[PDB]
Amino acid sequence: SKPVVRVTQGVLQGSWKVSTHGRTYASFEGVPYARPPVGKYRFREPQHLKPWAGVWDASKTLPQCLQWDPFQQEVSGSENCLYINVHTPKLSAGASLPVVVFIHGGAFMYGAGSLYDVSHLMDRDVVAVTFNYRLGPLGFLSTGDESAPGNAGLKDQAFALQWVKNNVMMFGGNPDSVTLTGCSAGGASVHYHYLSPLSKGNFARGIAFSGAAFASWTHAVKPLQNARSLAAIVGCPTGTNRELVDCLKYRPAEVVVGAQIEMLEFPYQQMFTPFTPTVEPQGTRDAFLTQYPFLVAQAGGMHKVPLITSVTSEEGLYPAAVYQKSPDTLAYLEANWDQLASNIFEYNDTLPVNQRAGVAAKIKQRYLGNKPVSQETYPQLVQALGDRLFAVDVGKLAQIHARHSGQPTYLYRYSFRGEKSLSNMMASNDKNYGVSHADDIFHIFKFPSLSSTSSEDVRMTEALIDMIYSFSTTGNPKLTNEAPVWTPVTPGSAELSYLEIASPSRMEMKSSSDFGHRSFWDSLGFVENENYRH
Ligand SMILES: *[C@@H]1O[C@H](CO)[C@@H](O[C@@H]2O[C@H](CO)[C@@H](O[C@@H]3O[C@H](CO)[C@@H](O)[C@H](O[C@H]4O[C@H](CO)[C@@H](O)[C@H](O)[C@@H]4O[C@H]4O[C@H](CO)[C@@H](O)[C@H](O)[C@@H]4O)[C@@H]3O)[C@H](O)[C@H]2NC(C)=O)[C@H](O)[C@H]1NC(C)=O
Repeated sequence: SKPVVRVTQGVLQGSWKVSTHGRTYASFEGVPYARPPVGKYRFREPQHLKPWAGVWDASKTLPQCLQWDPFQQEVSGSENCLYINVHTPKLSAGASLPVVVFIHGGAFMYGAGSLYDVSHLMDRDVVAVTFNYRLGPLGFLSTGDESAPGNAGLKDQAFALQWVKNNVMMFGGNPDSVTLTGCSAGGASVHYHYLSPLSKGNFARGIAFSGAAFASWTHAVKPLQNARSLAAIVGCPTGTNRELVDCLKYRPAEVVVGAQIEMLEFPYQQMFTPFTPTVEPQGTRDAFLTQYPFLVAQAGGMHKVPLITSVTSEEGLYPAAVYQKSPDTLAYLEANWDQLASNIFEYNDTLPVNQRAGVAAKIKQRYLGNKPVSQETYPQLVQALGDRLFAVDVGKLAQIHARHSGQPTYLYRYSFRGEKSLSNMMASNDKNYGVSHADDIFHIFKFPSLSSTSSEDVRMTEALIDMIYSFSTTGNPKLTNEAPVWTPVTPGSAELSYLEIASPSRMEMKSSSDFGHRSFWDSLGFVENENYRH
């Protein structure tokens, strides 16, 4: 007899699944949490879902949000994609389990909640929650005015957190013990939820894996320039912002999503998108965010709940791993370094054009010693990209939360290299380039063909899940009993305490005065964070 739950909008029938270690759990997939954002509701904030008649089939995951998938080089999914997936080993309203919510990555351009299998997590007494939010121009169009204020896809997320608060009890989750977690755009997304009034009081604690809302690729400074370009590529007449959004509302969703890749200086190898979170205009009704993330954070405006944030030793394998796919790509980066530095390091909009030559030469000086880009300099290219894109702003996230929150704030550096890496998928080889962006996450979740059953990988899976469970219950994150105590970041210290996770059996407390080599990246004159003005 298949598992059944009533939620606010009606009755769900799910499936019975098995955890990694042979335990039964209830799985409810393809649960709608919002009206389909279709027709006049393309680009608009999520609308309330009208209750459904009869029993809704929650046995299968439903379509991912319509997206440019750069790995498959196609448009895939559907406009009808606002689906949540809820997994419980205790299907009982009185179970009151910690709730682990996961916001997927994909640079706000691609991905899906349904790619992340919760088999490992279901060997613990938590409810796991994955979900879809609108992506690319569908999720993040902005004309910088009431026509398209921006952040639709973050409003989808907030709406999903609101849905979890109102409905997770029926799956045996404690709404008052939600652990909000995410990776890449999802980690940035967790940080965005700390900053927004919309998500205040809707999570007890956070984990931002390899992502912060302070990172340039997570934030659009010139949305109206992006919207006009998209509209022009698609043959929409330029005139009023009203006419622009109206023409985009009536073009096929597939034409609007696919067109983004044809924009001028579109991210090299399509690993990021200009359709990202932005600052919504002043006086926007129920805005997600009306001020630049750094100014909200430094005013102490982040929600006062604990935080784990984290990076891997070779973060830059996103995107640098895709550079190994074609053997011509490193030679192309060498030949065109001066034009493409502002691209791959994502300061297209936050540095004057006349300053690009200068900054390009400083980056090549600092990390490559001015050597040509090649297989020999690949590791330094990876460190450079990982520092700029992920590690620096993860360090600022940890420090600024530790500084303002009055709450335990933890940092980890993951340097365990297991059987498999995300580099395998992105490079299409089995070469070891170190520990990629998301190689820790691929131990918590099963991602298609990036799951291992080696003894050492299985132990890391247990350790990282013990980190989430211990953080969600006691509040003191602990991977193993033998590990030295994980110390929080000291409020107001120039020094950042982090757990260095070399392996499941080897981790110790370390310290950086210059996390991600911030002193270098802060000195290049990017109009970001400490240097931001209107
Ligand atoms: C990265 O940063 C760089 C540096 O700022 C950005 O580069 C700017 O890119 C924009 C285009 O996105 C470009 O703007 C064009 O400038 C020209 C000035 O000579 C204009 O001719 C051109 O106008 C057309 O396009 C507009 C929309 O982009 C329309 O609103 C306008 O009506 C024009 O439309 C005509 O032409 C189109 C085809 O182009 C046609 O289909 C229409 O029907 C119509 O006939 C733009 O305004 C800037 O010049 C660039 N600046 C520099 C210095 O290079 C870049 O956009 C950023 N990229 C990302 C991804 O963020």
